[PDB]
Amino acid sequence: TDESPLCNQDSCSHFNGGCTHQCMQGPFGATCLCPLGYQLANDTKTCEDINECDIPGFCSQHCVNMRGSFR
Ligand SMILES: *[C@@H]1O[C@H](CO)[C@@H](O)[C@H](O)[C@H]1NC(C)=O
Ligand SMILES: [Ca+2]
Repeated sequence: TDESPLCNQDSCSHFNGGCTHQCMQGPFGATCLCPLGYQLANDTKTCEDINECDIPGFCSQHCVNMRGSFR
């Protein structure tokens, strides 16, 4: 209750605490926090595009996937 499985990453400054995307820190250290349309990878210091229409029925008909959005 004073710690987490992730601990003592730097604050969101030194190469964003190692994050390659949008980022902040709680008292435990920095993480990425991906914008709308993106997800956190395993590493929690990088973000990946969601394939928003690999999900069946997200688009009623023809779909294309693009970085951070869909058409
Ligand atoms: C990490 O990647 C695997 C696929 O290699 C995925 O199944 C898993 O959900 C990921 N970890 C987390 C915390 O979601
Ligand atoms: Ca996308």
